[PDB]
Amino acid sequence: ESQLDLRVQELIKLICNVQAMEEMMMEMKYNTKKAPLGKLTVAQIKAGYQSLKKIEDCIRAGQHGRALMEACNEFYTRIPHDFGLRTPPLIRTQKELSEKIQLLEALGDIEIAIKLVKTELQSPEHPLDQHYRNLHCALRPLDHESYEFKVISQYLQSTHAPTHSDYTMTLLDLFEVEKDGEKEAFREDLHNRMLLWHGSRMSNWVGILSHGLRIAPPEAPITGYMFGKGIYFADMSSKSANYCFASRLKNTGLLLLSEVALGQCNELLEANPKAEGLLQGKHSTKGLGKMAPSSAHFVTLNGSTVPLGPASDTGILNGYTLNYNEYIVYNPNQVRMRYLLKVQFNFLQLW
Ligand SMILES: NC(=O)c1cc(F)cc2c1C(=O)N(C1CCN(C3CCC(F)(F)CC3)CC1)C2
Repeated sequence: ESQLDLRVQELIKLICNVQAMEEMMMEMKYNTKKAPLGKLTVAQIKAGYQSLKKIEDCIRAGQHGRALMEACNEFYTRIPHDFGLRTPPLIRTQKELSEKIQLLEALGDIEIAIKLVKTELQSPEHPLDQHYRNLHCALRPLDHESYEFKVISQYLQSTHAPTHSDYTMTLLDLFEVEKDGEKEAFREDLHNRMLLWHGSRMSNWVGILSHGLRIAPPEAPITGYMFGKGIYFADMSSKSANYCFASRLKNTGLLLLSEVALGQCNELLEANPKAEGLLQGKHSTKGLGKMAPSSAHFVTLNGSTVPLGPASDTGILNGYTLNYNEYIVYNPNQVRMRYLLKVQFNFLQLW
């Protein structure tokens, strides 16, 4: 029997679910059974990015005819997909491109996550405890009546955007996070330390809790990244929550809060995929949203600023304008994961 707190057992059982990783890949037309992750080569994955680059080139230039169809055939050649019967579809928009780009990263990530959940040959220990141990990340459940849970719930509820009205969120449980090595590596020296959201797909959490949040790999096409290749956070809960991709069938998602050492922000009104180059001494990029929590409402939690809402207009306006801030850092050493929220999404049927 498991020696873990019951709340941790449920958390672990949820994120370590292998089926759920298979099903997420299958949704992106990758069959892990027909094509085991273990057989992908480094060079195969590199060739796949190479073809996604040719696809991106076509798309950015509005070329949807023959050059695009060949680039897509070359992509499907290099990366095995499973379409059931149908004609492999053309990769035509930014959303479909970007799904492919994320797919490629998840192939290596899911492969390592599935190795992580392997229990030892001999061991009497409950598998939950082995899974938990293998993450190398302490997850400490907090009581609902505690001050910290109340503050986090306010931050969750107060910063749910008024324009994300398709669901509410309930906080089911809150875990304080202590990832091995992160405290020692953290840029404790940098000013402007903020506690910020990061939402992600259920199958990504094994990789995040065992590796921390990572920048995208060198070979991925840069021009999909609106502010460069770093780690992205929101100060609005529902904006990160949108990246959980919860659904009615699986209405449970996770949100991560991290202390992020922002230092001096390079504040940018408009997207720039070359944003990291623009730093010249600064430490992060802030993409300037129209709406935002105001510093008058801010509290602190362990010396990070917690930007409580509600959001209000910031007088930023433009071309394109960001709805809400987002923050980017370019080294994991500016991040220290701190709370993980287990969240019930309640979807609404509105018209
Ligand atoms: N995950 C978050 O909580 C989050 C919060 C924010 F405020 C903003 C962002 C995220 C988040 O994950 N972001 C990702 C979403 C996906 N993009 C890229 C889109 C282009 C690509 F090529 F496919 C790579 C992925 C990179 C940024 C933005």
